[PDB]
Amino acid sequence: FRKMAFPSGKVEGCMVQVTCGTTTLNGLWLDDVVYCPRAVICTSEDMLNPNYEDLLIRKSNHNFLVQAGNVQLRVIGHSMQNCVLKLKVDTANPKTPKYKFVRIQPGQTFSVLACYNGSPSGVYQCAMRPNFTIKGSFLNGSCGSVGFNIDYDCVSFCYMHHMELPTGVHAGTDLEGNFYGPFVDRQTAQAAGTDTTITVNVLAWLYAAVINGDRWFLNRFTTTLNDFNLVAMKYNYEPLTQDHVDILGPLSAQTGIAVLDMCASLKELLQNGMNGRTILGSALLEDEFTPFDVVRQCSGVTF
Amino acid sequence: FRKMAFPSGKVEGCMVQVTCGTTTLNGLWLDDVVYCPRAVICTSEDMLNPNYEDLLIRKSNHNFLVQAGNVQLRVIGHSMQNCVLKLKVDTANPKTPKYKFVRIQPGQTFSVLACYNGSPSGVYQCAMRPNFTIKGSFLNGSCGSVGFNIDYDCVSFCYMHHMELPTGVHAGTDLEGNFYGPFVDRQTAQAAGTDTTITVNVLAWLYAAVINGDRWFLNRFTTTLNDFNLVAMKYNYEPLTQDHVDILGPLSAQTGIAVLDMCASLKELLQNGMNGRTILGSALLEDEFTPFDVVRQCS
Ligand SMILES: *[C@H](O)[C@H](C[C@@H]1CCNC1=O)NC(=O)[C@H](CC(C)C)NC(=O)OCc1ccccc1
Ligand SMILES: *[C@H](O)[C@H](C[C@@H]1CCNC1=O)NC(=O)[C@H](CC(C)C)NC(=O)OCc1ccccc1
Repeated sequence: FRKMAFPSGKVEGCMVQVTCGTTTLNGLWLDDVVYCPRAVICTSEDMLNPNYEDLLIRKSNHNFLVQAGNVQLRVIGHSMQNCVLKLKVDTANPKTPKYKFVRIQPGQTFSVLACYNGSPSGVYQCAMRPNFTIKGSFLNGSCGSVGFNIDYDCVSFCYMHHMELPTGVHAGTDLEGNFYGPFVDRQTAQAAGTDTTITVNVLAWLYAAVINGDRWFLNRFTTTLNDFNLVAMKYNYEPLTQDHVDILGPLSAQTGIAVLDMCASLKELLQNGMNGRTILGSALLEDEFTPFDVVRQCSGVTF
Repeated sequence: FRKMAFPSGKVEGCMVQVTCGTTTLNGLWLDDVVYCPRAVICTSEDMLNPNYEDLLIRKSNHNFLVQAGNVQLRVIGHSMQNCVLKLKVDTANPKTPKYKFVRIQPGQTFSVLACYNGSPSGVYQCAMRPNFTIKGSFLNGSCGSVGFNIDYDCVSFCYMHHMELPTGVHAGTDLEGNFYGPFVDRQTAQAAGTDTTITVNVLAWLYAAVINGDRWFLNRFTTTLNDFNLVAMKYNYEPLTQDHVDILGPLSAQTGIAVLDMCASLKELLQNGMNGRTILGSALLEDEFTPFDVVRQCS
């Protein structure tokens, strides 16, 4: 039960640095376009209440320094799409993988390639919380780092990093520049909603425990989805959607345990204790493994 | 505070598939040599009690099928170095990074690139345990997956995967083919020695907790190095050396908590327990971050 990231090599070949004035951050170079946070056009003075449309009309193509390593890529056009800048460059990235842009749902996991000055530094797995933040690891200069999943030969980009909230958690946009959650890219006071436990992932973890022979928590009872959802909210657990029930299908089939039967078992654990007992050796329930993460580590999918 | 692995791209470019007969595993292609576990030359029957020198002399270059994705590489020589087979191929790998082969010490961490059929599957961070096992995530066909660290531009390869023990932990060799630990590449149940907790790593992690505002376990007390080590050994923790105290220097400087002060806090947790509380979200004392790992992630 390791938190396993996707291999990062296909994304590494797409990272560049983008500088405007003295502000440097990371960009993503796909075909002949570089994507990066529009915050790069701000000075320290602009960050409090930036007027991005006004800041951008005073920039031209030759104000942007795009480098792949120490090699400059000439900028030939620029536009703003929500909170991302799109810089058209004169060279198509020969390392461009097959890719798509996707907007993920809370509870989904993805790998983050943390970068500084356009150089990859580390990779880790994390989950999108129900309050649209991620518990990441990001230092100054990390903006423009991306999150991604790999789906056979296709890289699905789902996150670009923009900010850190005063509570220490992180927020960003999809690759169309739309924020996850109710945040804005300005250095203002912002707070996230209360975090909840990701129920669908806890259920995936319970199925993984059963697959490995740890099944003391199974009981003789079942529940309805509506009854379960109403109880879950009382314990700060996310309600299940119909999509959550369907993505649990394969694990339910593999173990022969119906989804709603597993819900009844989880409902028992919430109302009574765990009695100091453990599941997969842990005293606490894990909620950052999705159903697909469980299948990955029990089957060994490659890319 | 996350377990962060090194970016794997430099190693992905070196991974190939090696097949001998009915056995397929992964190999590492550097310049014009492919390194892989010698177990690839065994049948199911052979694996029970292999005489590797005999099995190797009975093979020719054409019994080895090496595939780099779609392209077959032609084997033009072969030799055995301890538990690793070196296959000479007619083509140099243009994506060979700057690299070195190092043998690591218990307590040190590295990234694993788990591969199947020559294709990368996942990356995660591990520590070499004091009993010379690693707690990995490896399935059938993962042999020849490698462990590595990245220093500036240089890839240091430190581990090649060979086996899973009955307890579910893993064992392998360095890239010179020498096992870590008392294990042999034979299909028999092998036990490892008693494991201990890596004390210097726990302290580094407690410093990371303080950096991130988790402070409940601190106290005003201090201890001596010898008095701490007496308690540590009683609880199956590795003793702390003066070398370890030196290496914790930067975290001590950044937090203003002396190392021996932190030791007094860890001593209390060992004696009293954590009492249902958590540190950095964990209910257990984590020992697979080195001091360098913490420094890397925190500044
Ligand atoms: C971009 O590299 C940077 C990433 C931050 C720096 C520390 N760790 C991170 O994840 N982002 C910013 O500096 C960002 C700038 C735009 C939002 C305009 N601002 C930010 O994260 O401010 C933090 C903050 C703002 C207001 C109150 C409290 C904290
Ligand atoms: C190589 O791909 C494979 C990796 C194993 C398979 C399951 N998980 C892994 O990490 N290694 C072997 O199959 C290895 C071959 C020897 C000749 C080195 N044998 C092995 O790991 O045996 C496990 C075992 C446990 C208990 C009794 C007997 C064998």
